Order: sequence, then C-alpha cells, then structure tokens
Amino acid sequence: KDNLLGEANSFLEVLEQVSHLAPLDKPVLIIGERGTGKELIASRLHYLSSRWQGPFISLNCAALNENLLDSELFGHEAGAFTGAQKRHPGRFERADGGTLFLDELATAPMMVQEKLLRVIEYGELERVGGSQPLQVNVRLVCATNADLPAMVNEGTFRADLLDRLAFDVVQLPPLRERESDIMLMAEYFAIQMCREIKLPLFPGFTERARETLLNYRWPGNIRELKNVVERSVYRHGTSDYPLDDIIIDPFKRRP
DNA sequence: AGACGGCTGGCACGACTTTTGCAATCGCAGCCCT
Ligand SMILES: Nc1ncnc2c1ncn2[C@@H]1O[C@H](COP(=O)(O)OP(=O)(O)O)[C@@H](O)[C@H]1O
Ligand SMILES: [Mg+2]
Repeated sequence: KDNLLGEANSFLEVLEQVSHLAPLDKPVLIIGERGTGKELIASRLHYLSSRWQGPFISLNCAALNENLLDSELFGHEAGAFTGAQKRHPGRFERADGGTLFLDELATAPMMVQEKLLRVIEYGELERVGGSQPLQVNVRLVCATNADLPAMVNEGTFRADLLDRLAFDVVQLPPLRERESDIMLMAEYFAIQMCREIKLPLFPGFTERARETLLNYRWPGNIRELKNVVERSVYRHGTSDYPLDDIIIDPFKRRP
C-alpha cells in the first residue's frame, strides 16, 4: 500500500483489523495519539476497502463554524439559493461512495453534534424541509486523540449519539509503550533525512541517544518521534559521528 | 456730475431627483458534433 511507520505485533494486528474493517462499510472508530497519522492509515485501508478507487473526505472538525452541513457538506447546488441564485457544490453530497473521514471529531459543538446524530440516524441529515431525507454512501470515518469516555460522562456530546456514530471503536496503543519501533523509526527517518538534509550519511543514534530514548517517556510518541527527528536534525554532529546527544528539547536553556 | 441703489443676473456651489440600465439559471436529454 504505502510506506508505513510501525510494523510491531500491535501495529501488525492493527493492519489486520484494518483489513477486516475494510469490507466493513459500517462506521467505526480508530483512536490514537495525534502526531501519528491514523488518518493516513485509514486512507490506505480505504484504498484496500470497499472504495478501492473512490472519493475521500478530509473534514477537519473545527474548519466549519456557523456553517451547517447545508452550508458546506450539503451545499447550495440548486437554483434559488441565498443571495443571487447559482450552483454550489456540497461535500457530504459530493463524495458518495468514497471515504468520509472526520478529523479531530472529538473537537465538536453540541449543535453540529445534534446535526450529525440525525445524519447517522437517517443515513444523512438531508436539507430544507423535514419531508426530505438523504443518505451518504461514502466510507464514514472519524478520529481524534481525546478519550470521549469522560466527555459524554460530562455530556460534551450525546452519549447515545456517540454509541451510534460508529460500530467498532479501536484505540492505537502508545508508541512509547512499544518503544521498539523507536529504532526502526530512527533508522527510517535517518535515511529519509539524509535524503532530505543532504547529509553525507546518517550519523546513527550513538549509545547516549539510545539510553535517553530508553529512559524517555516519549509523551508525543510518533509526534515525539518526528520531534526527535527534527531534534537530531539540529543535533547532527557529523554524518560519521554517531549521534549520542541526538535529542534537542526547545524548552531547555543550555548553559 | 460722479457717486449711491437696487436691479439684475451670472456665478457659484451643495441637496432632491431621477431615468436608466441592468435577465438570468433551470432541464433533461437528445441531437448533433466527435
Ligand atoms: N506509518 C507511518 N508512515 C509514515 N508516516 C507516518 C506514519 N504514521 C504517522 N506518520 C506521520 O505522522 C503524521 C500524522 O499526520 P495526520 O494523520 O494528519 O495527524 P492528525 O490525524 O492528528 O491530523 C503524518 O504527516 C505522517 O507523515
Ligand atoms: Mg489531520
């Protein structure tokens, strides 16, 4: 499919579950830490999914405000629209039969929440008069980094609607918990950045870098992975000289 | 007897008017161009 970061037993099982869900057009949930890219994984699995070649929706959550699905997802394609009349494309109508991914869906308001709840209850929220229904055939996807478990417990979203929006919630475990893909990512990023930073060679994570990583809590995980990647890009040293002090923390004050 | 008067209107600038000067996107689908 695509070049992938992480082939661990957990990562491999994730790939297997992705294959299982790929036929499953029923909406599901892939949970994980941000700065990893589970959305890209969803895109690859969608290429493997029912829509082997189909549409795709990015749909960052807080990209629409005071803009209903009717404003953007449904659109104003027909005549007699607001202002002077013309054609206007709509997302949720545009990408039927493809992929419908919701980015940072945990970042959500109550009103859009009530909208999407009915959209799920009816297949799509539809437009205008209450006599008009709709359904969307795109592969519905969504993800964020928040444990909604308490958000619904706090009522930030409708708990029943939360239950409705998916059919199988899956959570990506911490890469820091893995801490084995540490070396694999280090090497892959070393090659990629040697191609990028145009270095003579990859310095290689010397003993101190490995020890620090072993001690590192790595809160950002894949986010912290790219963070350490940039950090070592700062701490290049020499292409020959293996990087023992590879990490570079911006917050710290040297000397 | 040359200067006032008041007429006159030209000279000018803002305030009410006011004609005109603007036509389309839909709707399939079929027929025509490819
Ligand atoms: N398996 C992977 N292979 C290559 N790159 C990855 C992998 N997982 C994560 N990444 C990197 O992490 C980033 C995650 O981006 P994105 O999915 O947009 O985050 P979010 O879903 O929080 O917006 C991507 O830019 C990608 O380069
Ligand atoms: Mg994103």
